[PDB]
Amino acid sequence: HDANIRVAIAGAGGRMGRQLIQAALALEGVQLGAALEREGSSLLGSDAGELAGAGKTGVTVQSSLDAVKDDFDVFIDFTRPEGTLNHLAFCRQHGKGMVIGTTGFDEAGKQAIRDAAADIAIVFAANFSVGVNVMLKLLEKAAKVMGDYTDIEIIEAHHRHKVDAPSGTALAMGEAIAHALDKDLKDCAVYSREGHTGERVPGTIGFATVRAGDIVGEHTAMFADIGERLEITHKASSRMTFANGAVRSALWLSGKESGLFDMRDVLDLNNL
Amino acid sequence: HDANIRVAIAGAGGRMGRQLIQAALALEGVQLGAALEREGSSLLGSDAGELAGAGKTGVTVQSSLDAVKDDFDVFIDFTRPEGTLNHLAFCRQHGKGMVIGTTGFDEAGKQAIRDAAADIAIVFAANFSVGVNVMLKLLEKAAKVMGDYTDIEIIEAHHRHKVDAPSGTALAMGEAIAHALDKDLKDCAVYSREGHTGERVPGTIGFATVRAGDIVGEHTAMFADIGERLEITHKASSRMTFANGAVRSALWLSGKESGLFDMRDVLDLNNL
Amino acid sequence: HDANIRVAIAGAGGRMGRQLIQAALALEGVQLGAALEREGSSLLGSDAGELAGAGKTGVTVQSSLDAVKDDFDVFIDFTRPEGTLNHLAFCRQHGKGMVIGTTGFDEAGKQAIRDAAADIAIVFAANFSVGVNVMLKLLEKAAKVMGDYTDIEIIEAHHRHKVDAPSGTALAMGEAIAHALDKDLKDCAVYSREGHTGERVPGTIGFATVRAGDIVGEHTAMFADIGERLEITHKASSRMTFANGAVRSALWLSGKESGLFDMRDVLDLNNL
Amino acid sequence: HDANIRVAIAGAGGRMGRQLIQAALALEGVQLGAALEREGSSLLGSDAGELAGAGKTGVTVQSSLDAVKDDFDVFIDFTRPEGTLNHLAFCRQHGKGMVIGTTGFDEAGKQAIRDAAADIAIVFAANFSVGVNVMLKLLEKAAKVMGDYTDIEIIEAHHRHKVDAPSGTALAMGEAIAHALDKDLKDCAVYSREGHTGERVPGTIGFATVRAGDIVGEHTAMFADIGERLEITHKASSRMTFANGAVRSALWLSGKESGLFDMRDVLDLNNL
Ligand SMILES: NC(=O)C1=CN([C@@H]2O[C@H](COP(=O)(O)OP(=O)(O)OC[C@H]3O[C@@H](n4cnc5c(N)ncnc54)[C@H](OP(=O)(O)O)[C@@H]3O)[C@@H](O)[C@H]2O)C=CC1
Ligand SMILES: NC(=O)C1=CN([C@@H]2O[C@H](COP(=O)(O)OP(=O)(O)OC[C@H]3O[C@@H](n4cnc5c(N)ncnc54)[C@H](OP(=O)(O)O)[C@@H]3O)[C@@H](O)[C@H]2O)C=CC1
Ligand SMILES: NC(=O)C1=CN([C@@H]2O[C@H](COP(=O)(O)OP(=O)(O)OC[C@H]3O[C@@H](n4cnc5c(N)ncnc54)[C@H](OP(=O)(O)O)[C@@H]3O)[C@@H](O)[C@H]2O)C=CC1
Ligand SMILES: NC(=O)C1=CN([C@@H]2O[C@H](COP(=O)(O)OP(=O)(O)OC[C@H]3O[C@@H](n4cnc5c(N)ncnc54)[C@H](OP(=O)(O)O)[C@@H]3O)[C@@H](O)[C@H]2O)C=CC1
Repeated sequence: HDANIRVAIAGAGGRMGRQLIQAALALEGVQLGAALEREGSSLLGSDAGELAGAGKTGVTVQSSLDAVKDDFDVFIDFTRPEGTLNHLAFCRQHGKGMVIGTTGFDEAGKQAIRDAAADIAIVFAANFSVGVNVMLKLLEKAAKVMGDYTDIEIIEAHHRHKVDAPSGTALAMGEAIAHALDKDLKDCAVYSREGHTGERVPGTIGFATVRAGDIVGEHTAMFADIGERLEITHKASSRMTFANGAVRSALWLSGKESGLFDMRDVLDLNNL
Repeated sequence: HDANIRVAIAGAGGRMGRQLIQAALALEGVQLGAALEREGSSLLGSDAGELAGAGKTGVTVQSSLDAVKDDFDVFIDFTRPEGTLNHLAFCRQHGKGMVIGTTGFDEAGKQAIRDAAADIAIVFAANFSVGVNVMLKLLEKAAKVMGDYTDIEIIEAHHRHKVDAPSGTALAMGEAIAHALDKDLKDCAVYSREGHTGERVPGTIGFATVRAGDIVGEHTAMFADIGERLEITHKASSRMTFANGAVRSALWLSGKESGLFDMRDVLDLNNL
Repeated sequence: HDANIRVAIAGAGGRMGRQLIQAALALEGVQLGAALEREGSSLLGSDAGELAGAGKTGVTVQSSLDAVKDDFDVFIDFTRPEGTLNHLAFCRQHGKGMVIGTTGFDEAGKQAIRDAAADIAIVFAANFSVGVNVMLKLLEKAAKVMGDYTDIEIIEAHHRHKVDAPSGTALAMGEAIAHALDKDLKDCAVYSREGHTGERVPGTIGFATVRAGDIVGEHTAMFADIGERLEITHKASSRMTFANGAVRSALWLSGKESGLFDMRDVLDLNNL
Repeated sequence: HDANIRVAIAGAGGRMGRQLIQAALALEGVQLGAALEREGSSLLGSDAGELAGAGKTGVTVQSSLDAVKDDFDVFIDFTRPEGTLNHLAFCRQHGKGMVIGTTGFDEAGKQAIRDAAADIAIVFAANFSVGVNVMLKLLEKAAKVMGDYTDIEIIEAHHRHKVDAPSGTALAMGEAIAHALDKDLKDCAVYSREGHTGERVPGTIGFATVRAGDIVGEHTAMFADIGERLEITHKASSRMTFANGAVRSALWLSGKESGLFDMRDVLDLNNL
């Protein structure tokens, strides 16, 4: 973009690395600091931010943190925990704020992130979608006013290769609702409906799961009464949803140096 | 309406009787012949077709077939099998064509209907919705062209008091698809998805069931490939869907005296 | 129901009167006080709350406020402004709290309601649906977090006899969003899309209108970004949605004697 | 894939070229013959079908028809008419069957294609989606049985950069319906609904248009009566929908040498 805040994207030729580029490129106030790749890297030294399209962007694919350690303000990581912990110690070193989307840390791993945060400002989250998060927060506002009367159902659709049912986002939805109602999902979820099964039990939260084709991800929570239904649905079209939120956080970091934050923090969901 | 074909509606103050009235009233070419009720009947003798609204319609609620046996052309029954078999023998008698929507006959019951039909023209079906039927027929046209590539899923929503999952209409959908593909539903249906369950198996037909509030009935069959999905959905808002189809059949009977027909017959689904 | 709070429903054989009955009947903590009708009334004196089904309920259709003025706690009115102003002065008189859903008052009319409220606790609103209202409130929470990035679209479907486009609920949605964004609907609404019309202008709020069959009312607001969309949809199935909210308000009145409140008040939407 | 029929994909590094690769790769019975690029081409000589992922595929990006003119059976073109007419004359020459998706020919252009077809088997269509086409064909089957009663509405959603409203696919839908009913779209379409506009006129076909974010393309035709609605919806997720159909046609060509065919031909839509 070119704008007050400067961004490096590690994992440059990766699935998210690509998107994180166009995002960075796109979002006002954030400008593409650096673009890293992995040594063996064929996109190395040059192939300068033209994964995201946009021909030429000025910035160039590197391999060294210190080779560029002054081209960027915030470090954006969607890599592997082993890279993460690398990037981590260098970020801490040079007071570089991070945005971490990498998953799969172990416990040792999280503590590190957590400790680094004493000296550096980090955004670490398991879901960078703004839609999802906003959605999880509206779900409890709706649950407080309707949760009691209504029949609450959760319907999710995913591609044919999704191996667990229901998804985690769905379970997360279930959980927000449940907690809004001072209930426990464990005592009211219903994951299947087959055969003869009496009338629906009040207070239950049932789950319906659709697995087909290439569906990136769709989630709907329904608040159904006699006479009406309220639905809040989230449809993900691409992994650009994750990228966008990472970048927004990157822009939000600008001006922090504190601790450990999440999308709630970025999104001020707590005062919504 | 007042129109070339004349219609009596038994069960006049019943759940369908009411609707069958407005329908009869509404549909061009069909005119409200008579409106029966049950002896004890408080709507008796008068309360003349003003369940359907329309103030006054000329026709009057009776109790006797022979008290009116010449006010109507086709007899419309959505009652109880015990009434049905009554109405039956009088219809046969006076060469009165019937439209039967009543359910729950036993085997003795169907044979009778079937036998009556040697002398009289009857429309007997378990689902009078035109939408449903049309839908079942488009489902096999779509299945023939896409059935092979696609992931076919069936999603149905019903009120909180529906006691079986999936519905019969859903199973019927499954069955049309399956037969279009020379398959057997029994070997490919999947009614639940809970927990860890590997990637979706090709050739399967999964079912997703939603039970909430007052939903009259919603059915969707999805044909999902990489890159796209075709959906065919049927939403029932009221039991007017059944009434409408009964009346249409009543109009179609006009000019038949043959056998036993169904909605396929009425709807010429076979040449669609 | 029989429960701590007691309710009279004027307009007893009217379109809402019927529903307001089943509601009153249904909702815990509210019990069917009285059921009024209009003098000429054929449901008079007896036909005791059996419009809502439930055979017999104990309460009996009357014609006189003072004939029953002590059978009920809160007065529920969905009538005509001319009845309203009647009911009004008697409610004020006997410190009877009201719930008014009647529409079409003139200015003289509202002032009266407003004045009555100095001495009596009234709930007066133009839309008693809880779903709608909750929905209008989630719309501005979503607008504050996403309103800026997203393309916000509003899609509404109504029966074939709806004569204005878009509906008022839709316009209301537009308006909540717009105000959340310190904008003015007037400068960004787009009600039609026909022919050649360049790319969508940022910051706009477009409206899409569907008019078909018997659709009671469906409203969807979409928050669309690159990569995802959040939808909040309200589907009305019956006019039971209005009835339910009226009764809930009736229960909420219990313990008030103050002024003039609305669904916001009943629903504590302000602290949501 | 490697399979009885052999395929060359011109435009190899283009938007469709990429997808046409994975498709070819994916579809049973079709095997990736050759992959062309344009002289200046950096993916030249090698970068062998690894745009579609799949690391290495054996086949290699070339520049010469005769450099490969015996590596493939059917020629797949989604290029520019100027390339098309090139590819054309060489296909004719070596009795190579074509699949053409390129758009924008002029009249001179179509005649050529049409003439080439006297000696060669070509599939030329403006929409290679199977879903769309199947859909257009189910639309007229539904229109014949319901078209008369129902209120038919067409709702389409597209990204924020779509410049005409409604889309061509939508207009095409309108047109199939209209012709099924021996009507003319021109006398019954309704493209906008704004302001005060009386009840919906019977026999009309209204259009509702949604323009937001990155929506690839969604189309729904609704058949709405009192009491129910049938919907047939097509959702495009990617341009893989076009690629898939091109390849299927490529496989269908196998064994033809005749004329000019379209997706109707490939899909046997005429006997469906
Ligand atoms: N938090 C969220 O909202 C979401 C998180 N993700 C997470 O983000 C990460 C990225 O996903 P994705 O893009 O699909 O994965 P990919 O396989 O696409 O790529 C990972 C990238 O990181 C690079 N890389 C891998 N290991 C290391 C390492 N040890 N040191 C340095 N660079 C490394 C890879 O380079 P190379 O292959 O060439 O070595 C590649 O560029 C994953 O952890 C994923 O789970 C994804 C979506 C959402
Ligand atoms: N085929 C289809 O598409 C559908 C069929 N139905 C079927 O149609 C029938 C009607 O349903 P519904 O209207 O809900 O039922 P209801 O309970 O509403 O009423 C049945 C009606 O039949 C009358 N009746 C009952 N028994 C007899 C009898 N022995 N002789 C004469 N009249 C009789 C009743 O009068 P009273 O109570 O006063 O004696 C009442 O008028 C049922 O069999 C139902 O399953 C419903 C929807 C769809
Ligand atoms: N605020 C909201 O959420 C909504 C409000 N409504 C409003 O509520 C009202 C009720 O609607 P609806 O039920 O359809 O209307 P209806 O025509 O169904 O009936 C009105 C009722 O009021 C009675 N009535 C009419 N005029 C008077 C009068 N002057 N004094 C006493 N009783 C009177 C009628 O009796 P009779 O005919 O026998 O004289 C009838 O019982 C309307 O104002 C409507 O706009 C409806 C839905 C929602
Ligand atoms: N029929 C259908 O269902 C659909 C058709 N299309 C049509 O297919 C075509 C492809 O679209 P798309 O992939 O987006 O376009 P692109 O811009 O992505 O690429 C066009 C491709 O053709 C190559 N090319 C362009 N001109 C010529 C030429 N004169 N001779 C040889 N090769 C040529 C380009 O190479 P280079 O840039 O390097 O020269 C590139 O590989 C378009 O006509 C499009 O309208 C797309 C979707 C659907």
